[PDB]
Amino acid sequence: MDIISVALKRHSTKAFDASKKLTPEQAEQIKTLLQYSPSSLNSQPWHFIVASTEEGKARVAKSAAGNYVFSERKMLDASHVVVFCAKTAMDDVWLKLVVDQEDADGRFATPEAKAANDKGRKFWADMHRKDLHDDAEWMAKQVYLNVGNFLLGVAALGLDAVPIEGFDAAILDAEFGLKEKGYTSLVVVPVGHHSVEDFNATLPKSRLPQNITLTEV
Amino acid sequence: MDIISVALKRHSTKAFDASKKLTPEQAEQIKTLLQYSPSSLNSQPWHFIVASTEEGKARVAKSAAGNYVFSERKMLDASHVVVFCAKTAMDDVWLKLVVDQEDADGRFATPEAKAANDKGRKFWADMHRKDLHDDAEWMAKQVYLNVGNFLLGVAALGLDAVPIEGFDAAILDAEFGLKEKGYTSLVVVPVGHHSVEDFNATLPKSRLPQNITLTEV
Ligand SMILES: Cc1cc2nc3c(=O)[nH]c(=O)nc-3n(C[C@H](O)[C@H](O)[C@H](O)COP(=O)(O)O)c2cc1C
Ligand SMILES: Cc1cc2nc3c(=O)[nH]c(=O)nc-3n(C[C@H](O)[C@H](O)[C@H](O)COP(=O)(O)O)c2cc1C
Repeated sequence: MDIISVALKRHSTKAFDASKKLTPEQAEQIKTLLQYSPSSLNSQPWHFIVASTEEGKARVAKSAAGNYVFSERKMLDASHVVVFCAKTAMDDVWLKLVVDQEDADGRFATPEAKAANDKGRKFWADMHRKDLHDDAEWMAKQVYLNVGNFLLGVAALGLDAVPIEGFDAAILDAEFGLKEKGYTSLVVVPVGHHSVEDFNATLPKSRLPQNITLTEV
Repeated sequence: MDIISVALKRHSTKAFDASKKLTPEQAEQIKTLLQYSPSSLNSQPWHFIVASTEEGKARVAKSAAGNYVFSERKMLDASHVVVFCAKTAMDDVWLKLVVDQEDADGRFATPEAKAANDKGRKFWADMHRKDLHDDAEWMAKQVYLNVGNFLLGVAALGLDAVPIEGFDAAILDAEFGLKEKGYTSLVVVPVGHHSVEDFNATLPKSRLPQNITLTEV
C-alpha cells in the first residue's frame, strides 16, 4: 500500500493462527530483510535463528519460561520465528569477513582502496573496543536497528508479527549454544497471521503527541 | 516494486542535492514514521529534533567537529536532518503520560484495565531501572529500533538518507540543552535526495552470505 498506511495498520500480534503459514516466497523474503539491513560501518554484528518447524520452535519457546511464559504461545503458534542475535565482541576476523566480502562485491577499485576502508573501519571499531569499551552495547544497537527494519518489512509483505523482549535470553543462548559461537539473544520476533484471540488486532493504536516527542528547528 | 526491492535499492547517501527539498507532505510523513514506531511496553523513550532551516541544520552540524568533520557536509546539504534522542532515565511520570494517552485513544474498556496495564508496564520497567540497572541502554535500543524502521520507511517514500554515528553527542546535547531535559543524542539522520558526488549511489550493496549469519531450525 502506502508505507504510512503500513506503519499505521501494523500491530503486535498477541495470538497467531497455527493454520496460516508463510508462502514459500515470503519465507525467503524475510531472510532477505534480515540480511540486507543497514549497519554502522557495515559491521553486520548479528546472527539469526529462523525456526519454521514445530521441533525448532519448541526449542525457542523453551525461553518463554518463568516470568515470560505468556510469550510461549506466540512463539509456538506463529509460522516462522526469528531470533535476533548480536555479537558479544567485535573481533578482527569479523571485520575482515566484511571487507573481504565488500571486495568480492566490487566495492573497491584497487587493493589500496580496500586497505583504507579496512583501516578506517578499525579506527571506529577500536574507538568502541579499546577506548569506550562499549562494543557489546554498540553491536546490540545495530541488531535493534535491524528489528525495526524487519518489523516494518514483514508488515509491508502482508504478515503479522510481534517483537518479544519477554523471554529468557540465558535459556535461549544455551539451547542454541550461542555464547560459544559469539552471540547473544536480544529480540525474538514470531511472524505469521493473527487469530481471533489477537485482542490487539481489535484495539486502536496509541502514540504520544508530536508536541511532546518532536522539536522543529 | 515491493518492500524487498526498496530494501535492496536503498543506500547511505554521502552527498545531498541542496536544491532538492522534501515536499510538505513528505515532511509530515517522516514525522509520522518517527511517532508511530513500535517500542517495548510502548514506552516511546524518545525525542526527535527535525532541523529543516539553514540555521537549524547548522546548529546540528556543530556536532560534526574533530573526528566527525566529514559528516558536516551531509548534515548541511540534506533537506531535513533528524536527530534521534533517547531518554536518560525512565521516570514514573513518563510511564503515566503513556498510560493516560492509551486511555484517551480508547485502548481500555474500564479503569481497572488501565491500572493493570499500568501495573504491567512498571513490573517490567522496574526490572530495568531497579533490578538490572540498564534502562538507559534499554531505552537507547528502542531508539535504534526506530531508526531502522525510519530508514526503510523514507526509502519507500522515495527519499535518500544516511544514518550517522560519526558525530559529537556532547556538543549536540549541549547545543539543544538536552542533558538537563532528560535526553541524549544517538543517531543523526539527514533525509533528502542525493547528488552526483554521492559515490555510494554508484556502488553495489554488500552483505554477508546467509550461510554465515543465518541458521534455519
Ligand atoms: C523491543 C520490543 C520488545 C517487545 N516485547 C514484547 C513482548 O515481550 N511482549 C509483547 O506482547 N509485546 C512486545 N513488544 C510490542 C510492544 O508492546 C508494542 O509494539 C507497543 O505496545 C506498540 O504497539 P504496536 O505493536 O501495535 O505498534 C515489544 C516491542 C519492542 C519494540
Ligand atoms: C547506526 C549507524 C550509524 C552510521 N553512521 C555513519 C556515519 O557516521 N557516517 C557514514 O558515512 N555512514 C554511517 N552509517 C552508514 C553505514 O556506512 C551503512 O549503513 C553501511 O555502509 C551499509 O551500507 P548501506 O547503507 O548502503 O546499506 C551508519 C549506519 C548505521 C546503521
